Amino acid sequence: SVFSERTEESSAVQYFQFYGYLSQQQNMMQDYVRTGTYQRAILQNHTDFKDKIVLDVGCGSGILSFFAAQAGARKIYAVEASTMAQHAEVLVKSNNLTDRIVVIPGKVEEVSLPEQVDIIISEPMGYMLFYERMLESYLHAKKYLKPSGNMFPTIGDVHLAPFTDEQLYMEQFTKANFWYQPSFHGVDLSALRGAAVDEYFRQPVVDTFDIRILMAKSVKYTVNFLEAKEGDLHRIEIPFKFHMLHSGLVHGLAFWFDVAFIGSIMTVWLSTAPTEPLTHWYQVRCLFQSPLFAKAGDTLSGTCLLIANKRQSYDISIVAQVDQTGSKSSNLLDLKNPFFRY
Amino acid sequence: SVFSERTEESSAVQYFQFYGYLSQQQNMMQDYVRTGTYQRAILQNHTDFKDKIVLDVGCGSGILSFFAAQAGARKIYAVEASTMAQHAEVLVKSNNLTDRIVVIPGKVEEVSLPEQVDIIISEPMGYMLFYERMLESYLHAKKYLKPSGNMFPTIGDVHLAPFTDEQLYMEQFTKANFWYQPSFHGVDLSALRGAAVDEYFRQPVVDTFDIRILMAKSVKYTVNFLEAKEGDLHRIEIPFKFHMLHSGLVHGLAFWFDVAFIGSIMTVWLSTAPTEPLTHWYQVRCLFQSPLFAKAGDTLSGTCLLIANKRQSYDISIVAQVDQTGSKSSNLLDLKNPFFRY
Ligand SMILES: Nc1ncnc2c1ncn2[C@@H]1O[C@H](CN(CCCNc2ccccn2)CC[C@H](N)C(=O)O)[C@@H](O)[C@H]1O
Ligand SMILES: Nc1ncnc2c1ncn2[C@@H]1O[C@H](CN(CCCNc2ccccn2)CC[C@H](N)C(=O)O)[C@@H](O)[C@H]1O
Repeated sequence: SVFSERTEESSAVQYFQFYGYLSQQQNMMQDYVRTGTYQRAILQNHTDFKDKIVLDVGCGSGILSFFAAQAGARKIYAVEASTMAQHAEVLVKSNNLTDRIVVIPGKVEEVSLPEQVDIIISEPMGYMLFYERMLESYLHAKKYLKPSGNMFPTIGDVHLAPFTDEQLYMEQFTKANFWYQPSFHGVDLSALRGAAVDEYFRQPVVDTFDIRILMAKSVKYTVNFLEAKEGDLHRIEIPFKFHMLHSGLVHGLAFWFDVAFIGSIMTVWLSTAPTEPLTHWYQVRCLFQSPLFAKAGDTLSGTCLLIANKRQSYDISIVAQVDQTGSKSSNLLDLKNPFFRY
Repeated sequence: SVFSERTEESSAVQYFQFYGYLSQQQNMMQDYVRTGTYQRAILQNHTDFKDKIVLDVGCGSGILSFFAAQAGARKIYAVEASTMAQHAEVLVKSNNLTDRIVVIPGKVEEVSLPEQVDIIISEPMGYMLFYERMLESYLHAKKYLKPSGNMFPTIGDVHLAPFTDEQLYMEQFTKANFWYQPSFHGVDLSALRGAAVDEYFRQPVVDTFDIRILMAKSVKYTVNFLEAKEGDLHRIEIPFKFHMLHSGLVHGLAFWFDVAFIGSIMTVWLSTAPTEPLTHWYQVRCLFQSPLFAKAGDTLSGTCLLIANKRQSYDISIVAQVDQTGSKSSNLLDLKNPFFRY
């Protein structure tokens, strides 16, 4: 299938094994901003669900399907590839909703549905939106969408902005410099120091931060889920040109995302911005191994390029330059191996 | 090979991927008890290495091979299956030891060595000794050992002892009781509460603890690596009969291990006991689903059975009984999915 072809089997088994556990579901369910905002988006847009046919892509425990049922959906196909499908089935029965919610075990790229749907609902967003490549599965599912069907969420905005955080920078640097030791119990480790540095700086940093570290207004990159195709997400090129508001060392770029549920009654936003209450997505920072000095009024331009790999992730290339001085930094990150700093 | 036959490929890819990272090596290297004890065992037993041929099974960064070289080894075959092999090669060159340390990329069950060796060195120990099944690879390597060759470690002692920890016990129910909610955003979750409880009780708990929780002297199970065969580790039956030193509720069994390097000059012990300074192995606790009351002077008997599986791990079965009252408990645990509580 389209899933097995883009996904090395060892990565797929690990991914679905992880989402099979109830403890993991509990952790996600306890994000009240996430769960409450989804419920509000669906219930306040009840006319988008009332007597409709719906597809829930990667339903997990089933909660979004339950919200669709509360909003009056006639039928909800709830697709789930992990063993969480069986637990969702238990909930559908114990909540007396077997007349409305039909769990379909398997990958959305592989199952067969009996009819086309009015609306697709999902939570495909990983860290910095793209982590884990579930957006592709969400877009793949549009093969089941009727003409003029809706998607919830409808659009995603990724935000990026340059930051200064000496302290985060020194922490990661200090760890790599363990390998600058000429006599670790008599052994010279220093030949591996560059490799060690590269490995640490390749890890995106998942945690939150004060907005005062941000040195320019964010640049926004939008994915319209109604219009994008799966293959659009294999290579994502995000140009940027920042007008620097503060002078200092730029240690990297910070990322967050918002999604909008554009319903008939209203648009509901779910934001993971650092100006908003914390979610289990936190925010993500990509460090530069060599920081860039810039003054307020300078332009910091470059490109953030995400290249999908078969480990169900992306290799991230970031090249940035201070236009006024020609100072450049170029950096590679492995979105599969984040540093969970919180 | 013997490795591929006992190990599902998806488990093997995940395992060697994990040991490929320098940060993981750094973590192990920074365990001073571990690294210092290995160095001391090798250097203080220099006559076991001086002008000898050695095999380092799973050499990682190469550190033990460097210690063998410091002790005078004539030649060291350093076998490693992860991409850490390439970093080891870099260190061998930068430490000017290419004439004495030969790095061999691959699994010890699959590579070919040109000659038999005087002594095998390794660090095959996982949590509770047996986690990750590397002891089998270590024993497999005795096909390369000369008659009367030595093994470093030599022997391993697994210790088990009953513990009381009411807060650890209750923590499982507190977490599972998230599911005991009749209207989580309108949804009755309660039907999943037993499944949640079951899931948490299958996870062995990796962390340390105060020795005051221990209710009896440990029972010891010894593997003599000079004498054991690979197949001895496929099914490990550990009977126990504890003479209780304290009255109270027994919530489960705690596990730790020691290994001894029995050299010609001296025996050096590496202990992960909770009476010793903490190592990166911590200790491990397996809960009983139902606690058992016992008085000081009673006997708590039963069996701990470890059954090797193709996920490169063990299913752990524990049955226990207070002889004087006939009160019995069991559990089944999955050593592949430990709870890292530290
Ligand atoms: N192709 C596929 N076919 C069928 N099923 C798929 C496919 N792909 C993934 N699945 C399942 O979709 C579920 C994913 N969840 C993950 C939630 C968002 N992800 C995050 C969030 C934060 C950080 C990182 N990641 C969606 C939310 C759902 N409403 C729920 O309640 O979980 C998991 O159970 C997955 O197994
Ligand atoms: N069949 C095999 N063929 C060839 N190579 C194998 C095989 N199997 C495993 N390897 C390698 O052995 C290395 C593992 N050891 C670390 C083991 C510790 N494990 C723990 C520790 C704590 C908790 C849990 N687990 C490195 C020690 C080395 N002396 C050094 O100091 O770096 C890793 O590089 C593995 O890839």
